[PDB]
Amino acid sequence: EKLTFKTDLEKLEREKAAQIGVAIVDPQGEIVAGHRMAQRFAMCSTFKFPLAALVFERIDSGTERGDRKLSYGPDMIVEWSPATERFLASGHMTVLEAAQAAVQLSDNGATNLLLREIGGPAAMTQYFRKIGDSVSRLDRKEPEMSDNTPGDLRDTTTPIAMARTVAKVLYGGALTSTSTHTIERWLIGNQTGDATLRAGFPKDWVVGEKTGTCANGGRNDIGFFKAQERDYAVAVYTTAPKLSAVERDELVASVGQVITQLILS
Amino acid sequence: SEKLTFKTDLEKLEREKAAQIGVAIVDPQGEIVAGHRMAQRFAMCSTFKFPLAALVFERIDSGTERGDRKLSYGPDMIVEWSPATERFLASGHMTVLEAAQAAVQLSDNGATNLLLREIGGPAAMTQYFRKIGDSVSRLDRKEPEMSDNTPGDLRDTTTPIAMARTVAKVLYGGALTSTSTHTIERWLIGNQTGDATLRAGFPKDWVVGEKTGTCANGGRNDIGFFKAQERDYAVAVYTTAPKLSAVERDELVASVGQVITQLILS
Ligand SMILES: *C(=O)[C@@H]([C@@H]1NC(C(=O)O)=C(S[C@@H]2CN[C@H](C(=O)N(C)C)C2)[C@@H]1C)[C@@H](C)O
Ligand SMILES: *C(=O)[C@@H]([C@@H]1NC(C(=O)O)=C(S[C@@H]2CN[C@H](C(=O)N(C)C)C2)[C@@H]1C)[C@@H](C)O
Ligand SMILES: [Mg+2]
Repeated sequence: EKLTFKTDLEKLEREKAAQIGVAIVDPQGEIVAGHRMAQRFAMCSTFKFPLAALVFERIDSGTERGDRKLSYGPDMIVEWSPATERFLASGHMTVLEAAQAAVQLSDNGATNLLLREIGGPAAMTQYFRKIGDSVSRLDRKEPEMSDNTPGDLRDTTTPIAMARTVAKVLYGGALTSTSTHTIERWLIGNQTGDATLRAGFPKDWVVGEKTGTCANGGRNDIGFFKAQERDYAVAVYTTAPKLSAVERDELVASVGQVITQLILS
Repeated sequence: SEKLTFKTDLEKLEREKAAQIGVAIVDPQGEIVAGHRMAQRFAMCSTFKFPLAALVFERIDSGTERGDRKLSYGPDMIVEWSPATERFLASGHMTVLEAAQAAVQLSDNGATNLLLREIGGPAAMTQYFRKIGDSVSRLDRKEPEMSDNTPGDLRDTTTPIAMARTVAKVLYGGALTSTSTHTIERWLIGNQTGDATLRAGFPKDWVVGEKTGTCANGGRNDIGFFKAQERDYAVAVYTTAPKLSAVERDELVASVGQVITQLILS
């Protein structure tokens, strides 16, 4: 089963001129399958899911309040900030409004609003370290963190590190029961992932995920799925500079089909 | 004076676009600021989803509903334009508040019908209108058939003045607790479907929240509130333009927005 998994991903890489990093882990973080699993890839927008977990932890701890109003001006509008732009005239979004927009719309301004509050990228890297992730690192805010310069180690993760971080957040007790359920529902309700991994999964699986798109052909999808009453965490990072945007979508869906084959056998 | 210019500019749009435009603007107490065809019936289409959310919030306020209660459903609840309902289908449910937020901010029809199932159907919606002093608005059918917009059909209709006063009652007239009122205000501001309609016609510094509608035979609607020059208003706009394109109808409602702007600013 694992040789077919590797061969099928290698075929996608060959024919699409792509690199595909995949890690699937069980709720304990034990490896189910993987490909280029410790190669570094740009996180791009996928880090917004750990960012929301950070926020949830501070609310859990009484260090933050979900309804606290975060004021801003037009300087905070950057490319792809649809909710931030809608709330601009009102003058604020709450911590939780901003987090939900970052997870479910990949709103960049809302992400940066939260980054300003925690003291910037170093604090997000600090959260990765707190939950046992020594690999993932945030260095810059949006959108420049998505620059994806070849060989740059800034703003990177590995498939296995991020998959284990997903498992830690959802299954390993990083959040309260209530906060864990909330972030799970946010991932299921994500509005940006209809054409990526969940398009390649069976329609009865419960799936939630966070997408990413970066320069130089990056297209990513991380999250969880429940298949045959068993829970998994998954991270998929791909680089395909020669494909169109729609073809990169199709590539991640095709990776979803390869994962399905492995799981169902 | 400025009301006459307001009437004159809207009739200009009506002639040029082969359209009929219903507008009512009221202050927080429901007193008329200005209007056009205010007592004419129009199909509500998706604009009723804002009053539906108010209905749900009132049940939460009164302790007869819980916002986190899970509403289970299967594939037969997915209808045309049910994006959130489709995403949550495998999980098996959508909570009361999840469905209400999808109905308001995405105009999700499946989520709307899920809430209608829980409250008793269209009769319960109409009962809520009557409870808050709206003797005009009526819901008769679920989505999407309630948006048929057959000419002269009285089902699933409101008037601009009736629904502007319903908006003001919900936002300013004490229909909801302070907490629920602020929440529903934020949901309207954060609506994802209105970027090209009324909001596109108001100044960038106005605080605006609204709920759109699109129906058959050329209906395009937008209801909500705006805050301008340190003053609060409720507004309902209903239009019928069967010969316009879909994008042209967005522009029609945005033009109504700047006619409203010209009125308010003098
Ligand atoms: C994050 O990776 C970047 C933003 N995140 C995503 C994404 O998650 O896919 C996008 S693309 C965004 C989502 N769907 C929208 C769309 O295609 N249309 C509405 C037309 C746009 C952003 C690039 C972040 C680094 O900018
Ligand atoms: C209600 O009037 C109908 C639905 N409500 C709306 C609306 O609010 O205008 C639509 S249109 C739907 C929402 N935005 C989508 C879109 O245009 N893009 C994805 C760009 C389409 C529905 C028709 C209800 C009666 O069906
Ligand atoms: Mg500024």
